[PDB]
Amino acid sequence: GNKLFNIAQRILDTNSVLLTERGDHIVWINNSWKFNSEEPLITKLILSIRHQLPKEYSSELLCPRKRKTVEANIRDMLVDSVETDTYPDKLPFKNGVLDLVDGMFYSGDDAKKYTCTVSTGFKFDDTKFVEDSPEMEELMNIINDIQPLTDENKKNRELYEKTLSSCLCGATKGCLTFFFGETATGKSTTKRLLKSAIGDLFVETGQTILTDVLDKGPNPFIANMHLKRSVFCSELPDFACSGSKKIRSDNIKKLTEPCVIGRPCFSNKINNRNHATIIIDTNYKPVFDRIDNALMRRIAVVRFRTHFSQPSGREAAENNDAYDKVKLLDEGLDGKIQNNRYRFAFLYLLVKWYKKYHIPIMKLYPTPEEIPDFAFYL
Amino acid sequence: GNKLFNIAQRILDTNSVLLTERGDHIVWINNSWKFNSEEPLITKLILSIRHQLPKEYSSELLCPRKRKTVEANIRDMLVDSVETDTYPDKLPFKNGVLDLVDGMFYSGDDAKKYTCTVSTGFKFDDTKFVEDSPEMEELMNIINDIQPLTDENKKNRELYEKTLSSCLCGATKGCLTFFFGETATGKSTTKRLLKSAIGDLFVETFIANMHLKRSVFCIRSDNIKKLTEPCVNRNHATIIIDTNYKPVFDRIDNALMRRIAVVRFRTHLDGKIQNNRYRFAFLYLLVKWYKKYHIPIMKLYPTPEEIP
Amino acid sequence: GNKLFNIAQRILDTNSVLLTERGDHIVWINNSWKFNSEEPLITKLILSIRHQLPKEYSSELLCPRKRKTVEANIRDMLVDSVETDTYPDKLPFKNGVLDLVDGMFYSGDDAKKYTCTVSTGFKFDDTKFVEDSPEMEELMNIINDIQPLTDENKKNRELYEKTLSSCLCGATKGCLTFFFGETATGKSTTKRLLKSAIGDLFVEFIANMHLKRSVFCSRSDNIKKLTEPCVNRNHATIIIDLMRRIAVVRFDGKIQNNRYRFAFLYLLVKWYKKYHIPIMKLYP
Amino acid sequence: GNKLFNIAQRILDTNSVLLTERGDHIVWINNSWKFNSEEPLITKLILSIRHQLPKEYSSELLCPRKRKTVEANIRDMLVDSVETDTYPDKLPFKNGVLDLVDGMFYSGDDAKKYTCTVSTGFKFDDTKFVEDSPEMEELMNIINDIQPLTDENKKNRELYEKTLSSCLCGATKGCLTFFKSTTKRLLKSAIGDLFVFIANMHLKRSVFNIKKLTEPCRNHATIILMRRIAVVRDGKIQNNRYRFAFLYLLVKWYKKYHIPIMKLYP
Amino acid sequence: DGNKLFNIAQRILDTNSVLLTERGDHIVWINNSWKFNSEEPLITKLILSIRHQLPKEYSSELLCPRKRKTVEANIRDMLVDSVETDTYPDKLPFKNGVLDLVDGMFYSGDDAKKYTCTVSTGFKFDDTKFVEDSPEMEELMNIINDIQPLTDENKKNRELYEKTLSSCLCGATKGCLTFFFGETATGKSTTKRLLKSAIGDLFVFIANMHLKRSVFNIKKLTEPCVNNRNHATIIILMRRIAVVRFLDGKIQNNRYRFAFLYLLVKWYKKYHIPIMKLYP
Amino acid sequence: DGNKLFNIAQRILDTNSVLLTERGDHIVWINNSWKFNSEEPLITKLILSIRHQLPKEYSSELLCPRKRKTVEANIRDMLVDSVETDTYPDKLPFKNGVLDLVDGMFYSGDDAKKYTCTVSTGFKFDDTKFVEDSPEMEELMNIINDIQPLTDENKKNRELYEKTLSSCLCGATKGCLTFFFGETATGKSTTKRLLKSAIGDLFVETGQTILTDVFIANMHLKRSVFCIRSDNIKKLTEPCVNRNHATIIIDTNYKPVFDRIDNALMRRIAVVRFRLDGKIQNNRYRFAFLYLLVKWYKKYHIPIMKLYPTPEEIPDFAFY
Repeated sequence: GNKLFNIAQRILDTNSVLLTERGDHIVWINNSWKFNSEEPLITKLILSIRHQLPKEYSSELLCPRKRKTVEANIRDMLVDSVETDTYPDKLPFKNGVLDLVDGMFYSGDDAKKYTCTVSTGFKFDDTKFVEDSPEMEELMNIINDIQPLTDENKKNRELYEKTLSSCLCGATKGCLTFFFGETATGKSTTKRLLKSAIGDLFVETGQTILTDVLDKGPNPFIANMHLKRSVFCSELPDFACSGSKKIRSDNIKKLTEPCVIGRPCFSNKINNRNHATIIIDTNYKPVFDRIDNALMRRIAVVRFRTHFSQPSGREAAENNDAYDKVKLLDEGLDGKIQNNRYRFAFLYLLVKWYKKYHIPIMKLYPTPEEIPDFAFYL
Repeated sequence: GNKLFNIAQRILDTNSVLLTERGDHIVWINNSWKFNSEEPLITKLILSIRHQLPKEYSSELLCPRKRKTVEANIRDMLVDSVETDTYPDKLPFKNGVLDLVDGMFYSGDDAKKYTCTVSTGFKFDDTKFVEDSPEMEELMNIINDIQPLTDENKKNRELYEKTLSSCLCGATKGCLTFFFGETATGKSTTKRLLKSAIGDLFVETFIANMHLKRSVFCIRSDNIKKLTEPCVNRNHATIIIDTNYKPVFDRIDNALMRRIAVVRFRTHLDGKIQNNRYRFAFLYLLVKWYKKYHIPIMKLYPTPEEIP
Repeated sequence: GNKLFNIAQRILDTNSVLLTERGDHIVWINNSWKFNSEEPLITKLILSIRHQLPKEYSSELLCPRKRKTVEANIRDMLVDSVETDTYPDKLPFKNGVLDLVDGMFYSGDDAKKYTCTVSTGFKFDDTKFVEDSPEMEELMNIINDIQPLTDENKKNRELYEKTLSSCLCGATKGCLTFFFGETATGKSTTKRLLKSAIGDLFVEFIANMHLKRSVFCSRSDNIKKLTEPCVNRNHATIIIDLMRRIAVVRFDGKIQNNRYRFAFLYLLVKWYKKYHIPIMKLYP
Repeated sequence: GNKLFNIAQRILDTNSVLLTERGDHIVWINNSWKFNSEEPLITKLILSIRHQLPKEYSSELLCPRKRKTVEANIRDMLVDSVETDTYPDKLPFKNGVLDLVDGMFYSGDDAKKYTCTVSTGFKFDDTKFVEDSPEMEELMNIINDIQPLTDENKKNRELYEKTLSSCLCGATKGCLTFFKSTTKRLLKSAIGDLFVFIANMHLKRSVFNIKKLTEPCRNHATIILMRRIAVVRDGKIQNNRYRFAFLYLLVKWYKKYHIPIMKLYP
Repeated sequence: DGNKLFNIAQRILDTNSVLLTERGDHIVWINNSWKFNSEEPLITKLILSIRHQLPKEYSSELLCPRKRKTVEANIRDMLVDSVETDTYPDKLPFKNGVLDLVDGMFYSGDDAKKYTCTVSTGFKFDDTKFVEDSPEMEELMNIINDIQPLTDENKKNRELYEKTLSSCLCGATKGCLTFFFGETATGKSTTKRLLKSAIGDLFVFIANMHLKRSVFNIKKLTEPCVNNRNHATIIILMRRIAVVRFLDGKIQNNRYRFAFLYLLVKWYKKYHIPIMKLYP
Repeated sequence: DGNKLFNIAQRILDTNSVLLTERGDHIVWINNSWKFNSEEPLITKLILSIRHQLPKEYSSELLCPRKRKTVEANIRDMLVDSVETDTYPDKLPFKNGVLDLVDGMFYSGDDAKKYTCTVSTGFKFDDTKFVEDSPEMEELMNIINDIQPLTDENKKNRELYEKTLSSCLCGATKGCLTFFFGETATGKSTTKRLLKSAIGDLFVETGQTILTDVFIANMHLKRSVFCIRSDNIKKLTEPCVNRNHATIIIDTNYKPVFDRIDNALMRRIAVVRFRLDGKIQNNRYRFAFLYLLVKWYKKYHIPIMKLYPTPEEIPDFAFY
């Protein structure tokens, strides 16, 4: 046959081009599963892959019109589509895919079989993934104080560990773990450590999602939710005042199934995989809209009881209600978080939590006994 | 005559490409009737069918400029349109078509005379479609407790049976069946089983996506009129709605009460359902109900006597 | 001259392609005047007509690029436009055109001079167009019981006859005949009978109403606008279930089986040929 | 030079293609100034004019690709535009132009210098344009009994006559004469499509807010502050029985009232 | 050497006949007018119409439409930077040239090219009717005198109306909303008709007012750029309002068009030589 | 060896004249400016213009318009990754180069090429009018003194006004909604016109519709916007809305009233207090004002740049 068909066969045997059910080809350049709808980037792959075909097959993929022939041949040999982001226990970094079951990191060609589209945004190295480092203790002390390692603070410790660890897995989690506690207790600190550790797979949302109906109109926070592995719901308003809505029971139902029932911007097909770990940051008594016996199996809560106070107002925090210990916040601590000093240390700690709590199976168990709003059905 | 016309004639002789009234050519690839509007995939069929033509004809369907010529020849020989999805008593699965009258499953070419466009989405296998498998009681328990087979609950039981079994037949059904009863009774569970059983032929609420969807899960006196005709986007839906309160209408007339049906729920696992454990068991149960209640003629009889 | 111009001239000499005032070419394929705006189906006709040209002319309408040169020539040789649907007393069936003045049926080429665009949708056959047939009496009894044939019910019967016969002719009729009466008295069954009889020329509303021959509706300005030759030509017979524009009349499983479809066709043709031979007109 | 430029020059030398201010090239086919915007019809003219060029030039205006080269040349040689519909005293028929000053009808090429785009829609013939005919009095008596020829009914008679006669001239007239259906039908039969709302209105000579309808800009209609308003107090018609007789009467009214200057006094 | 189709493009560009505008549309110079077309760039018309100037071998090949689009592409790939149109304010563009106001010399032809003026009055210009002495200039002077008396009482009003009319020729942005108070049938309509006959096309709603120099909310109409440049003198916060206080068929025949134009040019060159302005 | 057109494309690539942006358009380097267009990729203009640098045999064939599209396609198939633009916040782009706010050095030509700046002021720059001493300098700072008296009482207002005015040059996201409380005919319009003259194209005039409704496409990379819903306050603070490099300025005359007031909104509002035009349009004080702004920036924003809200003066809240 012609050379321009053998070339399109060989480029297809490397499985560099794949077809998705959404109708868009995904190519593999610069060690990343890239895809674009505005411009099909198959000719870029055909040009870049020529350093692997034999001499005569490489000395001819230089004319721009012998590359569109090859692209046209390729587009006529991809009949069946394949699905993306199937492996849930993989963390995609800008230069590879990191395993969770044993911590091995695959980089380059090896990190290709796991068809992962989204990425964290930053690179990876083993120089800061070390078990022992000064930063290891510089976060061990903060973790110990942010959640005391006492027998009274034992259930909360393990529940908080599980909730933070479930932020790396790429699967659907049915739970809306709550973050009960006052301000200056550590909610913002954890919110920034988590963002530094996971990067792009983290979206800070408002209270609009929990008090609206997700059926009509543009749905940006259902659109950009696509394949995100974390959603944070801080700045929650007060419920005792008038005009503040309640926690919509239907919304909780729509955030616990392995494919959220929503539509993209001006689209019709329903395919928006929900992998987020919806974490709600609270300050007051959370009151729901309508309570039924099939709802408490989707709600869990943890409590923070360590007050951070500068000497400006330190002497007025030791006499508070829900605090076992009162600590101080460092001046450059937040800037140190923005400096990504402990990004890899926090990543390592999360990996250890994952391989200590989620090796056999993954599950989040609701804890409705702590929350006393129900108070009627138990 | 040139060879690129003989190739087009031979490709047309296999009845692989068809023209529809909507103006889009449907092709038959990988044992499925596919069709696309943004890009007509006739060239994919032309390339994939080259293994059936003789040697000289096959050795030239490799140039992308000699395949667009064959596509242009094919498009100039399809003058008359062909209607699709005519058989109402068929269930299209991702790898064939299942008959409901007799239960035989056709896979591959034999499932080709039925031009079925939509499909359930998932595959089909006879291993889990067996009559005898311990899941029979494991589903019959819930089916019995949701609707006891007592003499008091006899009309409601059979009416709900007919309403659920009608979800498989892909025709036009005039009925607005309701789910009167209290919450936490099991209606959500039945919705879960139904979604797991029929799959893609099920939407949750909108006139574009209703295209030959065989079941819709959800008062204007005209909307019911607009949802009870052979053509509203063909209408194959079984529009079924859950209610918790005493239903009321806008205006009531004698020519409307023959379009309303009601079931009563009075009988106050989910993760297991999401595992589709009873998917094939529920499919077999629905097939049995359909072949017990809808063999000669398929129809839905409204009951306006119960609704006050 | 070149061969591809002689071929275009011969194709034009058969009067197969016509240009309409709307700007869309109409072609004659499969005994039907087809036309499409999103895609011009002239090359389909060029390919199909190749059996009539001589050997050398036929053996080269097989290249897709030589069937576009011929189409480009044809599109340049059509200068003046023609109007369609000029005959009002013709019924276009999916396989021909039926005359109303005498009832003799044209199938094939002979039903080509009358440029008919729309069609009834279904086929036609004279086997069920017979005079003596059970279905004829099994429908005659319904016609009698719906409208009694009494001296008291004399004017009403003939007015209903004229109103029903008026739905066949393809012209603009000035009338808005009403169907006053109680429910379940005969309006719905007659509506179903007419729908089964005439087919797609029947809509139960300015775009799809174009060229339709019957509209049912089961503002004086609206009456004024719906009485003119061009409101999208208007050929319908508006029936609803300034005085000189309004008329009134005073009043199931087998029907969609079309048991009496051809019987109803014969009945309507008989009424038309007994009531509208010299001139068709509906007096309010 | 090449042949495809000489052919374009010769086609241009016949003044068959013209460029208008609206941006569309009007062409002259079948004794009619046709123009289209969706599909420019210049290739039709190039094909239909080949019977006038010499043998060798004509023998090559048959390839569709050689008829687009000539059109490309022609579109590039047409630099300056020409204004259409300037003569107001000419009435265009589907097969020519009728003059109002003396009644002579020009057919074919003679009706080419007057660049008339719109048309009445129906053909013209002198057989029914005869002064003496049964239809002449069959319509004259209708004219008498719709407007009596009495001394009291004399001023209003001539106002009505002049208002009807102003409908033929293709100029701008600022007047809103206030009115009968028989006259409307007769006028619609007489002038055809030039009788009818800002698109199809263009260059219409008859329509059945004060200032917007009394200005030069095009408006050629006859609408039917105190110096702009005036007041004036079946099946055979659709058979076009008196169409040409009414046209003759209207033309006589024109070249008896509006010979030197055409004007409407409120 | 290089191909002929690049030398031809270079020669055509050397004549400064094609220019690029900030709006993204090329403007060409044909028939002594700066034409421009956006739906279809008319560079090929200029390329064909200019072939009489190049040498014989170059000229004998701008006859193939395929060779007149290679030259057009080359020209489009050699114009990098844009140019600004309608810069000179003291000019009047007539259908056959540009007329200067500070000295009265009329430029027609190639000499009237450096002033990139797009809009035009729409009518031709001649010097036969532009003579100082003629029956028409008194036939208009008496009308001017009776419309506005030349008395000491009506002197300030006369001068204000004078500056108002003389400002209509300048091609710049003028901040003023001069009023025309008075009774009807006194001369306002007559003056409007004379101005329409004098300036024609430049006399007329934010698109059609582009570069218009006359027209028959205060802040937006007294600023240089409303991109639609505004050069009109509006004719119907206190430092922006002024006021003045108070045969047709012959005017429609443009009997006094050139007499009015001569009047206006002397009018301007007597009131707006050093710097033009309008004092409210 | 391979075809000449691929070698030409590679050589044009090695000079780093074409760059691919994340928005999907290619920016090109012509006439000492990063030009980019969407309706027509202007890479062929660059291919024709750069031909003076390639060898003789390579330059003798970038004349056919069909050979400048092969090279364009080759170039488009070798730009795989994207490069971000307008990264340096302490740079002022002028029509003929870039100016460094750190020390006042001006780069003209290729040296102002590493800082990929797409937007520009629109007017040329000359060091002749950038002189420290000039009559216009006094004719300007006298107006500067009378608009804001140099007294101890009017000290905080003076420095806040200077900081707000100097922030107009920094190319970063400024989180603040500084108000301009004062009467009319006090000099506020003079300040607006002076800013427009000084920065030129990096300045827009918005209406009050934005502040009262739930004008964004053209707001991209503008360094100054001139003009109450609470949501819009956070909508104009985050880094990206279309990047947001503007310092939003609101003109008011009366007592401002907010829609819904909370404790987290006071940290986004500042305030300044106010207590020849043809010359401004003449752009006489353009460079004097530019020098004053650069001096203020060099005096107040050396290590970092930040805007501190001052809700103590504004009496609307008055409860928390």
